[PDB]
Amino acid sequence: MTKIALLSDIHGNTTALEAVLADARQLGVDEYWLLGDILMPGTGRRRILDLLDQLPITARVLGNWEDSLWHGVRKELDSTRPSQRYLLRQCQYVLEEISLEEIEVLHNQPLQIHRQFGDLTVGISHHLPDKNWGRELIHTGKQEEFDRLVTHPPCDIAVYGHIHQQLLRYGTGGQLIVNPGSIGQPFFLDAQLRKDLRAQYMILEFDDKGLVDMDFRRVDYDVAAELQLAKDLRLPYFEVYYESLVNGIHHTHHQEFL
Amino acid sequence: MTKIALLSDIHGNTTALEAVLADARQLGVDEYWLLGDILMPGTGRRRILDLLDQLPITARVLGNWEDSLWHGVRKELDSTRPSQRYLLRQCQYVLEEISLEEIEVLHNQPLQIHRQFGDLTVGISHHLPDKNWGRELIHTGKQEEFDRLVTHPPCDIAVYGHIHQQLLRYGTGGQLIVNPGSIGQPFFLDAQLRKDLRAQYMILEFDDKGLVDMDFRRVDYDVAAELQLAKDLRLPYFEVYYESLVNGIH
Ligand SMILES: [Fe+3]
Ligand SMILES: [Fe+3]
Ligand SMILES: [Mn+2]
Ligand SMILES: [Mn+2]
Repeated sequence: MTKIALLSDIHGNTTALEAVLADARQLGVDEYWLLGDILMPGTGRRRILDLLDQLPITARVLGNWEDSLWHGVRKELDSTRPSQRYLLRQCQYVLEEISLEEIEVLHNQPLQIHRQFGDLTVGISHHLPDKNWGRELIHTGKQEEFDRLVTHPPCDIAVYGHIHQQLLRYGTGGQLIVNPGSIGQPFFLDAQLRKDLRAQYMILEFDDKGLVDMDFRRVDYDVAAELQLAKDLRLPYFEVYYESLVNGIHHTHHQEFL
Repeated sequence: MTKIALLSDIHGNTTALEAVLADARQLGVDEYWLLGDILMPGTGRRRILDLLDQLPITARVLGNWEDSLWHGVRKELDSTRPSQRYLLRQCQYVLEEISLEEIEVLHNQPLQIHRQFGDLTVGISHHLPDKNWGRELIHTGKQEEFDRLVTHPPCDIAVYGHIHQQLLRYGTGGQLIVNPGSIGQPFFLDAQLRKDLRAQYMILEFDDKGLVDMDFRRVDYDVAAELQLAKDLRLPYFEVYYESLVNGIH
């Protein structure tokens, strides 16, 4: 069998990623799939690329924040929107440690990929197969949008990230649709669930008979340490970051994730 | 931390249920939640009840197949309707081992209950809070209907069974909605997923911080042995049971 960790929406959250990788290592994970949104608005730059480099990452797709980073260091962002001025500052922060060539590598990733496990075809994308941004696939998204994940082209299981919520539901034709949630910026609309902001990821396990396990995991990490790191590093918008990690609130005029 | 196994839609599948329970034991499960649809149209009768009796069952709700059994043994079914003829024959098979008193106990179970883990409230029902049958919460179900699980009364996480598919989705207000799928009659609309008819169930784990794990599991079981059991015990509609366990068509 093959045990796969889905890593999504790290968003530069160094301590959360380190904790998730420690959890996956102890589970004997065989490979990693990277669903995108790797850097920003969190602390990690070189550290995150270094940590990912040590992994057997066998599948990687492009997140909207990779496009944002690329346009951001090319000064191609719309200055008139408050969220884009926030983003510009996060891009400058990243550029301090990450080279333009490395950002080119981040940008040059496919939107959608496919992998085969026996009888099963798995589709993989950050959001929609042809569109890594937007609100189409949120918790209340239209069924016809979900169906885009698993038809034209077809697959039996689709995995996506982007919305920062864990998920297991279906295409109209019964195809599985799963989401690991977010390692670094987990999102909850429910106030009681929002009290627990541990990292989200998931494990897929395939064997000779098919998909044997879908484990939606939560991983504790030292939030105090991540926040102290953000101070020490002069991370822009410390209070926005604090809010995201401690109270789980995100903002249209800051992150504008969706 | 507390580790809870959710058991649903056993539908008399003795061998599947034994394999799931062995899996849960090996995982060190602390308690079991039983979501209903215990007997029929599978092999198991006394053995299923004995298996369940050994379990620390901390939550239990009424499935529609419990009502169907109760109605069946009350001589209310009309065999001129094919679905009722089928059901009546399954009830006859159950009655060979299971007493009316035991059926009473199966039938006397609440439709919806709630359980508390620190800050989190969990709602539990077979299908809808006040309706354990129907198609409201199928995979393409209306959001309005899903929201019924987590509002009036409220909960933060709702668990249900009945549709025989594993699920993790949300109420409009972000409340979790989960489904372990079916132990004895796993259901797939997708023809490729249907090539794997291992038992379905799930584990929830709660700790001091909240909900730490939702593990949607598949458990291998000896289908041949279950079908051989069906032959030896003279189970009605063998060909229908065969198709359900081998090909997954209903
Ligand atoms: Fe993201
Ligand atoms: Fe059922
Ligand atoms: Mn995204
Ligand atoms: Mn049912």
